[PDB]
Amino acid sequence: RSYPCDEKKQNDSVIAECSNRRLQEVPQTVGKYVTELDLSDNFITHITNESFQGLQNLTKINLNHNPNVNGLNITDGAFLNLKNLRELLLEDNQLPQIPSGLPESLTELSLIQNNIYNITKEGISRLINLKNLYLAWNCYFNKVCEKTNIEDGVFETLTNLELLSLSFNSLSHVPPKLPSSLRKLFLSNTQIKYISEEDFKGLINLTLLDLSGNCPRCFNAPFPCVPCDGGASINIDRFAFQNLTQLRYLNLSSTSLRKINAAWFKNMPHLKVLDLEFNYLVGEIASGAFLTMLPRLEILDLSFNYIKGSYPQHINISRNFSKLLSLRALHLRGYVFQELREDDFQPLMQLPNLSTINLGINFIKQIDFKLFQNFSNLEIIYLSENRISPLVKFDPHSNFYHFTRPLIKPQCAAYGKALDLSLNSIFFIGPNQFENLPDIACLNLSANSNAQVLSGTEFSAIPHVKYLDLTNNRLDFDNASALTELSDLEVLDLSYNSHYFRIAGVTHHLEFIQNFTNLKVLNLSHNNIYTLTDKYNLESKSLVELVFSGNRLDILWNDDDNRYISIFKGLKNLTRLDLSLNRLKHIPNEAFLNLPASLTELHINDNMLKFFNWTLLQQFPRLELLDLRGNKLLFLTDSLSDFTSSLRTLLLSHNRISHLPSGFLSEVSSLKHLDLSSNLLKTINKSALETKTTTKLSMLELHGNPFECTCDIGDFRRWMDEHLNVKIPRLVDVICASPGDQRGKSIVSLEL
Amino acid sequence: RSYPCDEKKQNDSVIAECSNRRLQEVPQTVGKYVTELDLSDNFITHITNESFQGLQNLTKINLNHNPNGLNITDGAFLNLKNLRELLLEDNQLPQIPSGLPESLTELSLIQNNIYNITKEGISRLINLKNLYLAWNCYFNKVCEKTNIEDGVFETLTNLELLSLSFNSLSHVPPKLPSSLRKLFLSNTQIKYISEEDFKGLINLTLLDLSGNCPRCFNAPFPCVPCDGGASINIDRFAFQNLTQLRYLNLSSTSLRKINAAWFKNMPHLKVLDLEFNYLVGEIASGAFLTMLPRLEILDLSFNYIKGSYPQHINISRNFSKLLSLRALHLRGYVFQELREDDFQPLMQLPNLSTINLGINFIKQIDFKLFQNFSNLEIIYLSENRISPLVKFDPHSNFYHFTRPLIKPQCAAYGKALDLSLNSIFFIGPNQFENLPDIACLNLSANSNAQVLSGTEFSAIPHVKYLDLTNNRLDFDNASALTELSDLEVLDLSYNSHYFRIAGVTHHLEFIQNFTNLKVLNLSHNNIYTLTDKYNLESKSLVELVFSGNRLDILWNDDDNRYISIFKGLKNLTRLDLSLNRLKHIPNEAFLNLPASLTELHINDNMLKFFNWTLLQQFPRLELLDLRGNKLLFLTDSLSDFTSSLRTLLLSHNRISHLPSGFSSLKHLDLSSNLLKTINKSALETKTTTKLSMLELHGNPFECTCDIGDFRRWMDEHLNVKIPRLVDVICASPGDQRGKSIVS
Ligand SMILES: *[C@@H]1O[C@H](CO)[C@@H](O[C@@H]2O[C@H](CO)[C@@H](O[C@@H]3O[C@H](CO)[C@@H](O)[C@H](O)[C@@H]3O)[C@H](O)[C@H]2NC(C)=O)[C@H](O)[C@H]1NC(C)=O
Ligand SMILES: *[C@@H]1O[C@H](CO)[C@@H](O[C@@H]2O[C@H](CO)[C@@H](O[C@@H]3O[C@H](CO)[C@@H](O)[C@H](O)[C@@H]3O)[C@H](O)[C@H]2NC(C)=O)[C@H](O)[C@H]1NC(C)=O
Ligand SMILES: *[C@@H]1O[C@H](CO)[C@@H](O[C@@H]2O[C@H](CO)[C@@H](O[C@@H]3O[C@H](CO)[C@@H](O)[C@H](O)[C@@H]3O)[C@H](O)[C@H]2NC(C)=O)[C@H](O)[C@H]1NC(C)=O
Ligand SMILES: *[C@@H]1O[C@H](CO)[C@@H](O[C@@H]2O[C@H](CO)[C@@H](O[C@@H]3O[C@H](CO)[C@@H](O)[C@H](O)[C@@H]3O)[C@H](O)[C@H]2NC(C)=O)[C@H](O)[C@H]1NC(C)=O
Ligand SMILES: *[C@@H]1O[C@H](CO)[C@@H](O[C@@H]2O[C@H](CO)[C@@H](O[C@@H]3O[C@H](CO)[C@@H](O)[C@H](O)[C@@H]3O)[C@H](O)[C@H]2NC(C)=O)[C@H](O)[C@H]1NC(C)=O
Ligand SMILES: *[C@@H]1O[C@H](CO)[C@@H](O[C@@H]2O[C@H](CO)[C@@H](O)[C@H](O)[C@H]2NC(C)=O)[C@H](O)[C@H]1NC(C)=O
Ligand SMILES: *[C@@H]1O[C@H](CO)[C@@H](O)[C@H](O)[C@H]1NC(C)=O
Ligand SMILES: *[C@@H]1O[C@H](CO)[C@@H](O)[C@H](O)[C@H]1NC(C)=O
Ligand SMILES: *[C@@H]1O[C@H](CO)[C@@H](O)[C@H](O)[C@H]1NC(C)=O
Ligand SMILES: *[C@@H]1O[C@H](CO)[C@@H](O)[C@H](O)[C@H]1NC(C)=O
Ligand SMILES: *[C@@H]1O[C@H](CO)[C@@H](O)[C@H](O)[C@H]1NC(C)=O
Ligand SMILES: *[C@@H]1O[C@H](CO)[C@@H](O)[C@H](O)[C@H]1NC(C)=O
Ligand SMILES: *[C@@H]1O[C@H](CO)[C@@H](O)[C@H](O)[C@H]1NC(C)=O
Ligand SMILES: *[C@@H]1O[C@H](CO)[C@@H](O)[C@H](O)[C@H]1NC(C)=O
Ligand SMILES: *[C@@H]1O[C@H](CO)[C@@H](O)[C@H](O)[C@H]1NC(C)=O
Ligand SMILES: *[C@@H]1O[C@H](CO)[C@@H](O)[C@H](O)[C@H]1NC(C)=O
Repeated sequence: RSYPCDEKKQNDSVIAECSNRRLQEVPQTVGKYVTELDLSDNFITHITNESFQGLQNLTKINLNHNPNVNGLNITDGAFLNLKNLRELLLEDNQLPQIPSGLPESLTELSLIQNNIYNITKEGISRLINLKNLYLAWNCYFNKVCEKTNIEDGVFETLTNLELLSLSFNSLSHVPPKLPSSLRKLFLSNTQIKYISEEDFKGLINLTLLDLSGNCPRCFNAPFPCVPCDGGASINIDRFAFQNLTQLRYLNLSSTSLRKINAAWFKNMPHLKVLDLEFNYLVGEIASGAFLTMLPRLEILDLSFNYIKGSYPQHINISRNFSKLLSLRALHLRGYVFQELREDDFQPLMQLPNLSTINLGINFIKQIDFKLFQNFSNLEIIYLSENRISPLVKFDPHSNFYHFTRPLIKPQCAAYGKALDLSLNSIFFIGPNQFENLPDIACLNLSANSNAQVLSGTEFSAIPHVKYLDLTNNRLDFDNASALTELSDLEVLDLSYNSHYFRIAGVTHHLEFIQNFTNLKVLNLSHNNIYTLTDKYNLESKSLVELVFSGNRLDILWNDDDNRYISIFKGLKNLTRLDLSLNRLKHIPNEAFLNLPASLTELHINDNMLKFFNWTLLQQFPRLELLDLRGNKLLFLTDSLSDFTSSLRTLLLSHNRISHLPSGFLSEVSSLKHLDLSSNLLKTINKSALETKTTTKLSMLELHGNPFECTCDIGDFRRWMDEHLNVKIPRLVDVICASPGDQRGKSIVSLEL
Repeated sequence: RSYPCDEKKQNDSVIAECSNRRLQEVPQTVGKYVTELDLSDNFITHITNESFQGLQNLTKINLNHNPNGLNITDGAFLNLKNLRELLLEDNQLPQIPSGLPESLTELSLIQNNIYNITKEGISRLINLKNLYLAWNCYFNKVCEKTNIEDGVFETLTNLELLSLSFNSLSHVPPKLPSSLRKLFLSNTQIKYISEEDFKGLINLTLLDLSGNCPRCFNAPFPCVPCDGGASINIDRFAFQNLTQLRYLNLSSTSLRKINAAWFKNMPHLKVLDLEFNYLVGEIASGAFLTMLPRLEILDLSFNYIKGSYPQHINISRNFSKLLSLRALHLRGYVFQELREDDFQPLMQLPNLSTINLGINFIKQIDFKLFQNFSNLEIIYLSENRISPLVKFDPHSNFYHFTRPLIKPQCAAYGKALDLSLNSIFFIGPNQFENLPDIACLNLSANSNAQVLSGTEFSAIPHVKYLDLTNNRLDFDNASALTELSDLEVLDLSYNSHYFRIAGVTHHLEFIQNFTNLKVLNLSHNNIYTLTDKYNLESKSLVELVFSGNRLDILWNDDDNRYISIFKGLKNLTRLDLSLNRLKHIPNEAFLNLPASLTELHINDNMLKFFNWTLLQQFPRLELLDLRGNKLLFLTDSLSDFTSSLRTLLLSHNRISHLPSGFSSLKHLDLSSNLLKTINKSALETKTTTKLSMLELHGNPFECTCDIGDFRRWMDEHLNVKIPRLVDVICASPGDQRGKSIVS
């Protein structure tokens, strides 16, 4: 049992996870076999060459964010005897300079978010193995440093350097004498307003250039933003990129461009990704000479180029878009326009690989949906945040300018062609809503204030939908025919539906569910279901997972006539059931016994349970996960293993357990993970301490208990050393609440 | 000292407030002389022959919600000869308490289990004017029909108001007293009205038949449509002898057709509710509209046809016959476009002052049509789809939109236009072209990201009250909104800035440009940076709401740049600094708050420190609200720092000691603190009038002999009112928790 770090296996190389643990110095109890050491988010103030003594197998050290919330003091040569050290992360440590005597074995060095104003030869010129060097966020909106001092030729001796990041520094000009090994050069937010033919001298290998945020268009930035005088644009000589023949990635986001010189791309015919977000390029999107110079571009982002105060009728797309033969993804959010016509998108219909069209946040009122049938490989049509109506006729390493998360959930898009119409004005489903759509497999209509009474005919023009997201609407699905035109439906998400037509004796009528042969996942969370009117147990032979949290099972199960005792019983294939957040005080024995026999995972967290009948687990021989967190439980059984042989994970955090019964830390030999964190335990008793057969417990959580650190914590501490297979994570947070002189200390730190 | 009830008076006349007080039985220590006693929301289990004894003068008793049923003995109330008004709501009564005093003018038994309405319970109560029996046999498993025994009401003779709403009745009871003015029959499952149900009720001014055959749209109670698509069935001559009717409620009766004959003999009809029916067809023809020349209020909301989104609203020409109409409610018709053509019939109407078109999903409107009206004051267009123009309580009125459509504070300034919750995501150059002279304008919650530059409002340049709430506006430009010279109220609450520029945002200079701006609300704007070179000068600003911003950041500024940010607001009388995460205010910063202040709120910060001596700088301060902070320190010499302070609110802090000698003060709130005791030294006679209210409930008082010194001071100063005496509660010692401190 290592302490204070959690040691873990990773192929060959053993990692010490030692972060966010309130340490004040480098621990001297780090395993000598450890190869990586994450000491980030602590209170370390001093590093010497003693700090890492006899840790010769160290390959990576992360010291980020120390001291967390005057700088980290690193003595000259502190790291110098670590011969195998490759990666050194020293981010956000308030360093006033580059540490001297860094080891030449380094291939990766991060010094972001410090106060380094001076990049010197003395600091880094001997790091001749360096491949990646991160120096971002150092001389940044800082009254003391007007401009980063880059010693002339400092990087020229770094002949293996492949990645250099200087973003978020007051640079003013590109540093000369960069090594020609450079592949990736990040100069975002550096206050460079002019780029000449000589800035990229000898950089014949460059594959990425990032010049975003120089002369920004300030639109909701998470960092300080300041436009160039006159909101002017970055000035890039015609010939600045003429030698950059390997460039694959070019980021020109937020440079206030109004004009794109076609000649910039002349010698760059393999460019793959071009970011032009947050500029003023509507004119260029219409004439676009540069579009003819990009035969291999795959991703083009032109988002948020709208003209202020403008709402043109139509988007104006140059016919030159038809020259983007390799295009796969087009991002055009925030152009801002009233209607998309068949004709306006003609240039794109020729593109054989175009699979993503992103038109979110354009306030589009009307689209001729049939235009989408005329593409070869359209797979994602993203139209969230527009104004379609019913048709009745921060992390400092972020990519900040690009929409980087999947546009549509991958669980939904994996089914096939995907259409996202969330956050529009589709307040009911018009009879023509889906007319002339391609064969949609994945559909999002979330958050449209949609009050449709579903009747079995609304989705019939797109009958192959497999994943249907209808969350945050006002739908009525009381009709047994609701959604039954969707016979291949697999996943239905009705989370947060509030019913606007409640009829006493009808709502909620859930009969439609029985219709689907292939329905696997159903989310009825936060539907405030407190009444049910189905004659018999609804039966499904397919349903795998039912989410029923945020409803009123407390009312359904307090029914005087016990009508709802059996409501889940006909879910014959169900393995996962979520009954969280249903205000449950006690579940009636007969209601619990009628849960689906097939259950493998049952969540009853965040209720108000004060009683749990453990003996009812005998009825569930497949039960592997039982989640009782966030309740009000006081007692546990002293014979869990008489009630289950399958249970693997038992989660009991945030309850009021003060006592562990004799014979609880077993016998349940199937139990691998037991979570007792955040309860009222003052001690861990002898007898709950037994050892039979093999306590194959491999995770025991205990942090957050008011422990008593007298010699009554001695048993448990001895146990902890007998059973080393049992991991106790976060040992550092298993804290004494008493007596006063032990308070705040780890239960580990007290002597025999 | 009055206990356990708080006993205020109104005439000479005395009222006993004894509600929500955890009482087990009726107290005996009630001021023997009280006229009105309120005992609602308690645990009172029994009312007896003996429960109210010394009270010859009691005119009114309230026993609602006891407990949370109430056992009442025969003749229990007879000893009290003056009783006019008796309230027994939600008491779980199985029967009308027999032998009730004939002195009764008002009786309410709503929300009980009274399935049988007996001549024995009520027939001899011959002086009653108002009787409430609603919510008795309502979706009840044990009662299938309310039984109203024949002629039970016939004798009641002075009865003016009868309510039987929310009861399974199925038929109107026969034999009703002809002195009735108001008859409530909402939600009674009466599917049919005959010629005979109402004949000879010639003094009727109000009839309520709503919720019979409902259209079930978001009801806050159970709702069961008639089977079929079936409307209520009202006989052609049902209202023939109802000549006095002013108020008719037919909401939610699934009407598809209005029989004009129903109105043939109702020359006085004033208010007609037709919400939640199926009246689109009738709205387009409406013969019945010709029969209504005195109607003031017509509600036709939520009559939409399922699944249809017609291009235009189809209003009958017959609407021109509504000569007296003051308000038209047409929510939830659902239509795409409003042209001038479609509202012709209304432009006839000389007194139409309110047009309510909320929730119609309207895409566009010819706004100029609103000029062709004589007396239009309120154009309510909230929850539509207008775009940027370029190139519960059982006494509720459940069906009608009852609150003012627009804040009265806004509407008071003149013609009011409400375009909140539309899609005006920026302000188009044509947004307000051809509008009338708007004085009150609501643009709340439009995701509006307009950069205000001083020209956006030039077509309605006399706006006095502007609601710009819950949007994303940029007002950094010094010209922002300066085309609105007459602006008096600006509400910018919850504005989230989307174009932050370091060194510019927030720039509040535009504020100086107005000579009659009075009220400015910048709450929850997340202001943590300010770029005005000098103190901003307003001579007109009287109230500034600055809550939910970051004064903590502004005031911990290393260069002390924001020390004087409010100083130049020289007329400020009210300042709200709540929810600014304040742990301390620099002495310099506090000294620079306007000397004009009469009212200062710094509640719900995290103040661990307050410099009392600085109140010297505020000779006009009347109210200081320090609630919800973390203060422990009270000065012994408040008198030395202020002779203006009237109200001092200190609840929800951490104070445990009152200093000895602790003039102007009338109201001191020390409730929810950590006071274990007030000591001998903290107390000093004599009365004069001094302070007239002290709050102390929610303190963990030590109930030993120490508290006796206080228990005597209390008796020695009777003009010092202490409320919620029942909640001034012992924590020490073990048996004393948690008795009151009257013991
Ligand atoms: C301007 O555009 C460039 C090119 O798209 C952006 O470069 C990308 O930057 C991100 C984040 O710094 C890099 O992401 C990282 O990928 C590595 C895997 O190599 C992963 O371990 C990290 O967790 C992270 O996801 C990304 O690799 C880089 N793209 C390439 C091809 O190097 C840049 O972020 C944009 N600039 C700004 C300021 O947004
Ligand atoms: C259908 O459309 C809705 C609405 O556009 C999608 O909801 C959005 O989904 C993602 C969840 O993956 C949410 O993004 C998350 O944002 C937080 C930061 O606020 C961040 O912590 C997460 O990493 C993630 O980026 C997004 O907030 C949410 N939008 C709303 C309004 O809730 C939904 O996922 C779409 N459905 C399908 C099947 O794709
Ligand atoms: C309604 O319930 C469904 C089903 O429980 C929720 O969708 C499921 O959400 C979880 C994310 O909590 C998904 O599991 C996650 O998947 C990712 C990616 O493969 C993995 O990295 C995570 O660690 C985790 O396993 C699960 O895939 C997804 N199921 C499906 C079919 O999409 C859904 O989000 C709920 N909706 C709302 C609005 O809450
Ligand atoms: C301008 O438009 C906005 C949006 O319609 C108005 O906000 C609305 O104002 C009223 C307060 O007067 C809120 O109604 C209240 O609802 C609560 C909770 O249900 C209820 O307890 C109160 O009795 C009251 O009826 C309403 O919630 C609020 N709407 C939203 C979305 O916040 C605003 O008042 C209008 N401004 C002017 C100057 O008229
Ligand atoms: C932004 O702040 C303004 C000014 O404080 C808020 O309006 C003010 O709000 C209070 C209601 O909390 C109004 O007081 C009420 O006056 C009526 C008079 O009929 C009185 O009966 C009530 O007891 C109460 O005192 C006050 O009139 C009103 N001020 C103005 C100029 O209208 C406004 O509500 C804030 N906006 C938001 C979204 O919080
Ligand atoms: C039907 O409409 C009438 C108004 O015509 C409502 O009667 C009012 O009810 C409220 C609340 O109970 C009282 O404060 C008013 O004084 C009543 N008006 C009159 C003129 O007496 C009645 O509430 C409506 N019915 C329902 C169920 O909403
Ligand atoms: C389209 O994609 C296919 C599959 O990756 C690729 O083989 C082909 O070259 C692409 N067409 C282009 C780039 O025009
Ligand atoms: C379909 O796309 C092709 C390009 O391959 C184009 O020639 C044609 O005009 C398009 N047809 C329609 C109806 O838009
Ligand atoms: C269910 O929907 C279908 C089609 O709208 C209709 O025929 C049927 O009457 C509906 N059933 C109910 C109970 O409303
Ligand atoms: C499912 O729904 C369709 C359409 O309502 C119907 O034809 C079919 O018989 C239903 N099947 C089952 C098993 O409910
Ligand atoms: C039942 O559940 C399993 C997943 O546990 C799934 O493979 C299977 O398809 C489901 N059975 C049916 C009949 O849908
Ligand atoms: C729990 O369930 C068992 C087994 O069915 C039953 O015998 C026992 O009485 C239950 N205990 C309680 C307290 O309900
Ligand atoms: C309109 O109202 C005014 C004042 O309230 C009154 O003089 C006039 O008679 C009303 N007109 C009607 C009821 O037709
Ligand atoms: C204005 O209203 C009058 C009725 O007062 C009507 O006759 C006329 O046609 C309306 N004019 C316009 C332009 O709508
Ligand atoms: C303020 O707005 C005016 C009018 O639109 C414009 O001339 C000026 O550029 C703006 N000033 C600033 C500092 O943004
Ligand atoms: C209170 O403020 C006055 C004026 O700034 C100052 O003299 C006094 O020292 C202050 N007291 C404390 C405790 O800060």
